[PDB]
Amino acid sequence: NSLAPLRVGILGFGGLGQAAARLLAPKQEMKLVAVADRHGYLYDADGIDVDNAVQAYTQQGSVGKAKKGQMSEQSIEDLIGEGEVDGYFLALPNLPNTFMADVTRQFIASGWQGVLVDALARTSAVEQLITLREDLAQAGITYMTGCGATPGLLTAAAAIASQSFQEIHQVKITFGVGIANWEAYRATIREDIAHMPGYNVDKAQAMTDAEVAALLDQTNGILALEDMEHADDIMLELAGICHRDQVTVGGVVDTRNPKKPLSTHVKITGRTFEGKISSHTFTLGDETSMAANVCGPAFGYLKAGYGLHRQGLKGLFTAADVMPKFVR
Amino acid sequence: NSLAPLRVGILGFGGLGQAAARLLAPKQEMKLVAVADRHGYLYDADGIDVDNAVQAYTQQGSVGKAKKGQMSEQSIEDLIGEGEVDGYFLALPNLPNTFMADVTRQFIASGWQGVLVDALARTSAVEQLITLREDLAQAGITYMTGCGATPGLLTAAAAIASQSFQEIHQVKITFGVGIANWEAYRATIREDIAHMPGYNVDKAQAMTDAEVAALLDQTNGILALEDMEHADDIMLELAGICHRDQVTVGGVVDTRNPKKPLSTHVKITGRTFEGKISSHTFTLGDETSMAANVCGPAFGYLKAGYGLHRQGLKGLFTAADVMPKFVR
Ligand SMILES: C[C@H](N)[C@@H](CCCCCC(=O)O)CC(=O)O
Ligand SMILES: C[C@H](N)[C@@H](CCCCCC(=O)O)CC(=O)O
Repeated sequence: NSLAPLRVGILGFGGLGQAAARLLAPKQEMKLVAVADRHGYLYDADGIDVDNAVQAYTQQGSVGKAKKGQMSEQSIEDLIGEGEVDGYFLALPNLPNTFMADVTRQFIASGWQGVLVDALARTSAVEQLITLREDLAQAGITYMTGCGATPGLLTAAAAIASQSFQEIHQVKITFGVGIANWEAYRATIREDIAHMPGYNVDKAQAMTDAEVAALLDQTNGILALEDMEHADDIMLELAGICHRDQVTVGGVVDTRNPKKPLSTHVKITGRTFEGKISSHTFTLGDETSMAANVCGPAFGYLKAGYGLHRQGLKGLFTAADVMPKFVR
Repeated sequence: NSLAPLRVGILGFGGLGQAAARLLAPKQEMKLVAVADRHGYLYDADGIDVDNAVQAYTQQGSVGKAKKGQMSEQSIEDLIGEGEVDGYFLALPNLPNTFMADVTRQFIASGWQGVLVDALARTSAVEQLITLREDLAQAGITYMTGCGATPGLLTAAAAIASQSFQEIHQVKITFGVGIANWEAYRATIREDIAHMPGYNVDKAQAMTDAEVAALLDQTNGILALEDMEHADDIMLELAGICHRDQVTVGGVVDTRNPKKPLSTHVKITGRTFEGKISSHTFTLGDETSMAANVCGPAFGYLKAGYGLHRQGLKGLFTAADVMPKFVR
């Protein structure tokens, strides 16, 4: 596959998409050929120049401003029809809550076939993609949903851990995030503030940077989120592991420190066939960033998705359903 | 599937096979219809009476002595041709080191198609099954190898954990086992003593219970095993995650205490795309027995294997390659 690498694209070029591009750079079996943001796109069948695209984006507002870039207010539509791309990572803020589904309906409408991957967080966003299962399948698209850190990595770990038990009692995810680069987080931070007490997507999305800084001042830069609406729950339910109500997700983001404020882990509790109650724990290393734990799994699921696609398996899959494949 | 459960069988009815039978009892989507040991077999398309089979085995030396049992010195051959069985768990001591492969060659020769699962430990035993890949595929058999605790559960956890990293440095497995029931462990204990310093399969297999008790007396019932030949290594290599030399397996079995002498875990170390070195850790609950952590995953892989089989996917798969499916 070093002779014929998987040709991939990234939609959305905020902090996560940019990290995704950097992660792809040293891969030999995967090549980044396509990036789109809201106001432009960049295609390069020979492989994207990541430094140039990042410069363009951060200094001129869009990758359409990069060498070989194209400005466009229909960048996704234009990009889909421009290039030979085997799969895309949808690194798109789900703002509003319908956006990911709407982008997916454009892939469907386009006639394009291949693999799509997302790192959606919200159960209700994942439910919108579930409504599209047959449309995806009929379109010839293998869609990998919730394939980030959580849902994703931690969800798959819980699916594996569950095999020791006759019955599952609880899957509890606690995450920590330290923000190293403010620019890389603003434009997703409202997605998180929406999980705050007395907030929601519409309210958070409409906040000014002034109002955000004010909220953060109160809690010293810390967003402690409990019992989040998080698609891990329906994913583990669709995989037959447990009911969604037995899955709980919470976490802490420290907007003022690059160090994780706590060690991310998932605890899986259940009863074994011998009637013993016990828990497995999967814990992430403190020096693995949000970016690595989201984008790493995302492309491992893209690779896995492609394997499925190449076997004629189309439709919607979750992180809980298949083994991601290590990308080299 | 409660109307048409997967009909499964177990070959070998020492401690692990017996535990496997008990684990299957409450399942509604999987039904134990077939058990064989060296000197007899038991088939019952309506579902095995586990208490009766265990009584027969432990009190009369074979399940062939159970109500509906048949004595036979070709029990595997006879069983394969007797019943409608969708998949078998091969709960067989690999003694000698060629035995599992030889049983597998009988399934091949028989014309039977379906799923086979094992919980093999040794790299060299797994390599013998790798030589049979095409024979398996041509025979219409989906073979799931190394699908126990380690290899198996812990190997799959390492495969998932690896997705955060650009390069893997080390996968380190440390296991603990407390023996609760001596009868349930003797007849596999020689497999472990073979990993001892200054021992091997042939030497260990030829030891008398006298000589075993003597060895154990020296170390107070404790078998501390380091750098074991363990198939986790080639499995993670075949899945493209790391070289076999970066996988190390050790553990402790306490023959004199039902409590685990240490907490079983796997530590996965690597470098992320940002150049940070870090480790994830997956730890098992102390009250999850060897039996639960081996047999639970084994049947989850059988179920997964069947899914593959039903899609026309035949040949050899490892725990590292696919997501096991929770059996209810
Ligand atoms: C709050 C985040 N946006 C996200 C979780 C990131 C988990 C990272 C795990 C780690 O790197 O340890 C959850 C969310 O967006 O709801
Ligand atoms: C020594 C064992 N036979 C076996 C490991 C059992 C791991 C159980 C894990 C747990 O229950 O914590 C390894 C071996 O046989 O080589």
